[PDB]
Amino acid sequence: VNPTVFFDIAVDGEPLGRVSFELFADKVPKTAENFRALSTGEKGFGYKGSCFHRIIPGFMCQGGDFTRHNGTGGKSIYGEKFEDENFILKHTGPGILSMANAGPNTNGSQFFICTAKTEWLDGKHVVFGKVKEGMNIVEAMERFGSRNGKTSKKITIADCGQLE
Repeated sequence: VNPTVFFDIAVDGEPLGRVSFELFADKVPKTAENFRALSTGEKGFGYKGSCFHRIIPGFMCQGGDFTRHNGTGGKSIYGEKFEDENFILKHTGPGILSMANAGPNTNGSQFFICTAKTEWLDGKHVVFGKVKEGMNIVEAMERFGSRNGKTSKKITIADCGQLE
């Protein structure tokens, strides 16, 4: 019953591949629903065409700022940054999908995909999904990041939506 969504990734406009995610609506419904709705674009805005603006190899790939494209923007589907739903799920290794934020109860649209275990983030960032297929595509993306997070090529969500 948990929804599956996909991102089709491009690198400087060239197709790279598809990453799919299981979203844990059973455990974090409000947080899963935000991401799913942003991924389909059914509210009139969302992830399609946005970039991964911060990528640090061995740590994580961050995206979801579809409004300012640099980590200063993004918005939820709810009309105003939302609460940390719960911290049931932990940052237990590569593939974990988690909400970026600006402190307690400030969730918008930005997220990260872990490429390692990042337990120091437990209790600070709401984990709400996990890569189901295409972790190799995330690994290929990661190689275009750098120590300070700046990417050396433009990493884009060329298309996205819900699978079934």
